[PDB]
Amino acid sequence: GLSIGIVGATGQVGQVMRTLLDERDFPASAVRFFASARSQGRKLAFRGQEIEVEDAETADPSGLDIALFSAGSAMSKVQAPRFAAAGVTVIDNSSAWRKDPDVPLVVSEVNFERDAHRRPKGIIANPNCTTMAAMPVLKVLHDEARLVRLVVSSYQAVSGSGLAGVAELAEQARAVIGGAEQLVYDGGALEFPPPNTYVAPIAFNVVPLAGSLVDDGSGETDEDQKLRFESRKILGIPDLLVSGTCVRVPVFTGHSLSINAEFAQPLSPERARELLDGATGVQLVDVPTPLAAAGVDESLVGRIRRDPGVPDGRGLALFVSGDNLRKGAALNTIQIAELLTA
Amino acid sequence: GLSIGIVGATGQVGQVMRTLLDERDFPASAVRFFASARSQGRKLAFRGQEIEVEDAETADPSGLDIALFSAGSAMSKVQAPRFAAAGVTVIDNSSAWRKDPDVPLVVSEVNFERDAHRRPKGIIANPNCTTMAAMPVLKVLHDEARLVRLVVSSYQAVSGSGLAGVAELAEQARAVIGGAEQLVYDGGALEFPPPNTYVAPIAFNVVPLAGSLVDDGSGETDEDQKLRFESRKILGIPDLLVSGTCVRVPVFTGHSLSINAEFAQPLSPERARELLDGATGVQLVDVPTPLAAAGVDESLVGRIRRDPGVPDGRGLALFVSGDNLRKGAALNTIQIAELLTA
Repeated sequence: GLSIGIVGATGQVGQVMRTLLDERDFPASAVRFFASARSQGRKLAFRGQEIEVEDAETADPSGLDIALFSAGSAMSKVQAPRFAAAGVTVIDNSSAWRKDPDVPLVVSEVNFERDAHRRPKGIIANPNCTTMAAMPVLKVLHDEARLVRLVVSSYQAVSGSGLAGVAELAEQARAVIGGAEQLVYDGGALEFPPPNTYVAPIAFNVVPLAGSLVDDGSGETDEDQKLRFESRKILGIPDLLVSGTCVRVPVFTGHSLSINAEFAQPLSPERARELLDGATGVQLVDVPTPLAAAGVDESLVGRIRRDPGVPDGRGLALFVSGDNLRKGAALNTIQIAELLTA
Repeated sequence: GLSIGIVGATGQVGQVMRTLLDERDFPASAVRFFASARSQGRKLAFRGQEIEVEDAETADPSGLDIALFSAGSAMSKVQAPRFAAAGVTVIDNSSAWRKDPDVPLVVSEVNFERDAHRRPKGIIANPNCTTMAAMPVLKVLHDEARLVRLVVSSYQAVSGSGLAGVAELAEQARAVIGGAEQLVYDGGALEFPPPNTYVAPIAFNVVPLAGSLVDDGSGETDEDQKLRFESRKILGIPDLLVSGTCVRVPVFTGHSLSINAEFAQPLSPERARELLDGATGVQLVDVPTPLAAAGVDESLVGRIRRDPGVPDGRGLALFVSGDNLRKGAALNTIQIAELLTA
């Protein structure tokens, strides 16, 4: 019955959107693909036929029920309203609409019922991938005990930066692997291909800098701040206290978060495990890892401990890993599309 | 004038001890090396001559002024008292003596003057490498504002596990690098050499598990707990609140820490930078990385921000990287030896 479009169909997220529409048997009677000029004209196979890659800027959106955007914020600022004007419900995987009070910022199993129905601009915004990984986990704990403060340190995979991050990690690793053991005694022993995407080499390194420094005197990047703004909007906690540090690691796909979460009443590790074991979009594991998360749908959560720095057992430390291309981007937009058409 | 010994001279830390004794022109008129049977007999070059590798268990310690141990805790429990009995001041890089109230646990520029002189057992304990990286930084901030709570998430290099960790990371990376991009869509796409040292693959992964689970019902590992016990003893803050999560990353050498530190009075990022820029054993940088830290002596510190989850500007978030074989192990023992013989 449904007509679906994918805007930005050739990028990594677009590819995963395509794979998931197919794998999840999304009941779309028509599927359309869009990219930008010079990518358009080409056809891409989808379930037994070849689909034209149309021009997102100039193609006619009429007829589409839902469009999944993963084409950057610039494209979204212009095209999402154009599509919505043509009657299309837009689900946007970009930062363009996230701060707009008339655009719900939705994690499918968290705040769909609460926020998704109120969309006067015809747009639903897809959350930041790093934040998204934590949301199915934190929602469950919040409902139980009321979340009041987060400390977060992330371990972010390079596919977060698109193909460019993947290529930068791969080319560096390939160039230096031959002399790798020398890095044990001298981090400058080898010749790394010059970094381009990242501020330092990423292979065999960690880089505590993701994004642009916000012009607010804070020293925080926009990615650091997304953890604050988006957790607040998604969980419906306008005054949530959040301190996040986004750190890039040499992992291809799978973002991880070391989370110290404080609640308004005591919440034990045993009780947190009991609640998360049940939970939608969550899998309880002893040691979450991004390799285990990459290619699967659920947020992996474990290493749940009391944080003694919070009085009276109101604080936990826990670790989460999640696929940043799947739940972190493509999958969530599709789950929203599923709930919209249930 | 001085007579120095190195017990465990053939391991990674022993190698760095040897390199540094040479590079730092340590005024030892005699240098002796020790390992265990089957490593002994061999000679190792040191500054213009070849030194016999003696048997740590059966050799006679008499004559040595100082012995630097990096031979594990089991060996230390027995041999450190034997050496101390023979009049040797023992500086031990192991966990054996760290919890002993009659053994100072010393970071050279932090608590040497305060604690080192009181050593009734003839032993000074070298701190955990992960904790050690943070100590020259936190001491300076503590002196200014009084440190009261830490949250810590680490990014720990594999040389922390000796040659075995280095080899496990190298062999895995070499085996899978050919098909690496497949990990973007499926973390289980490739055949990793089976892990042995770590609970999961380490190449292109992160593994939130370092050490043995403590039999105290906490869910914490012994490495997680070292951040609590050792920070308390080193900084002289018996009731310091600490929550740490130790996470292994695919880095050869260089441990990193994302630290959220709370003080008893307001401490601004600007003021923290002013204090650390001066500081002994510290280098202020925009983006600390373990590749930059590996092969150098100072703790690299930056990304200093206010943590808004702490009222009234009493909380910071900051990031530290430090070489775990140098300051984290070998260098600190040598700096203590230097201060003992100044």
